[PDB]
Amino acid sequence: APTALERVQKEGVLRVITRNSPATYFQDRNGETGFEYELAKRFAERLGVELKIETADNLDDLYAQLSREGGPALAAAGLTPDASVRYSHTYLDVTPQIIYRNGQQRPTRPEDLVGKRIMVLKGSSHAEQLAELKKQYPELKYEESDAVEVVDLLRMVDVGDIDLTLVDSNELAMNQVYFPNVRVAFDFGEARGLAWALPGGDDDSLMNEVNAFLDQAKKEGLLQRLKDRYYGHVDVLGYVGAYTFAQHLQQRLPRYESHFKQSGKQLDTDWRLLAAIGYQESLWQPGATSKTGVRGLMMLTNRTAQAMGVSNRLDPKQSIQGGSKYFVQIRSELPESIKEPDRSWFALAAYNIGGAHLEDARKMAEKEGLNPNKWLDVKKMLPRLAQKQWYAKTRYGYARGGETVHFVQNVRRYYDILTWVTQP
Ligand SMILES: CC(C)[C@H](N)C(=O)O
Repeated sequence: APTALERVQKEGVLRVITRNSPATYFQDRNGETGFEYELAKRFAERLGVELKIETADNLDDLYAQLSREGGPALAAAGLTPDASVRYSHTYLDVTPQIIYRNGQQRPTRPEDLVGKRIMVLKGSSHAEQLAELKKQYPELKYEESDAVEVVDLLRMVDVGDIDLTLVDSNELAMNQVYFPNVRVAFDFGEARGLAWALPGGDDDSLMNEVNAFLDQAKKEGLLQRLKDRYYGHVDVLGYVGAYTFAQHLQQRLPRYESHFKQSGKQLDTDWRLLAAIGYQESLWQPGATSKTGVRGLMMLTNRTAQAMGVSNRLDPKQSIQGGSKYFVQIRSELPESIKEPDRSWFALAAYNIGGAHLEDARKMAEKEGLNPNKWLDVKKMLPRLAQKQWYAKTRYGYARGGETVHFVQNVRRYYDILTWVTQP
């Protein structure tokens, strides 16, 4: 008579069903990832079992697998919370948002959905929301598809195939950086928690382990660290900066993508990181120049150019080649036991602020009894290079070490964003 929990533990596998969606589960360079994947993999680790993911064709399929004997133990799928289905405690507050196309008539309230072409996923809480609206306004028309994901409905608004969709704010935020013409019209409802779904029944053995995991996850910052990483683009970049990234990805990157990729091949370095640097430096503009005679797409000094054999810094190919050689060389000089990924984040700090001021920040880390080989500690020190109190105590004095923390954070975020929609 094994409980749900004992079943898992005896099989030594946790089978989780999810959506095929950026917001939940997909693959990158290093394998499986995504918010729900990472969250569910820490749950399987907690239980001491192997995670096995299944994906459903659509939401009705996903809820049908859960009600099957022998099916998945739980669904982790950005689900908005029937004896056939039980929900965990909620783990993230998301708001349903009506999405429209920039430059078209912004709907401001529910009645404005009438006369608009509107599609949502079949079997979704979105479709239920609309079903309730239609009882009030019979003239409301909307279509449901079970052949599409949410990212695909956002693309339909983006390219103009539909006027409107309804989507959770965390999904909007994640994908706002890819669709330059989608905008939030308004919030169709207030924030509400997402929850994992479990098979119905009277056995609360796994449900209680799920809820203790989510409790822990909130306690330690795990949910918020995952949310900032995948869903945090608008909070960190601003709304305008996130959609502007979409513009520049669609209209600028294609002119340089192959340059970036050749460099990556040449230097055995992920090309999306190199493109991320270019984005943070110039917004992928070959002509950009600064005050201090640093220029071109990657922002190279004349020395760097000379050292790197770059004739013309206004040539993008050239600037990318030398910028990317220079990043990789900086990264190579760092002390050998500093490992990836920190190795790369230190290299990004150095690219921006230069080896000297970095060294001072690492020394300051050590004098504070923090670790100078630990990125997070050195990060804590860098902003101090701009505070008088602390740059007084440094060999090379004042530097814009707050800008440097922003540069590393953004490059990391841009790199993520490019990774999730491009090939290695
Ligand atoms: C899955 C998504 C579309 C939404 N949260 C829902 O539960 O239907």
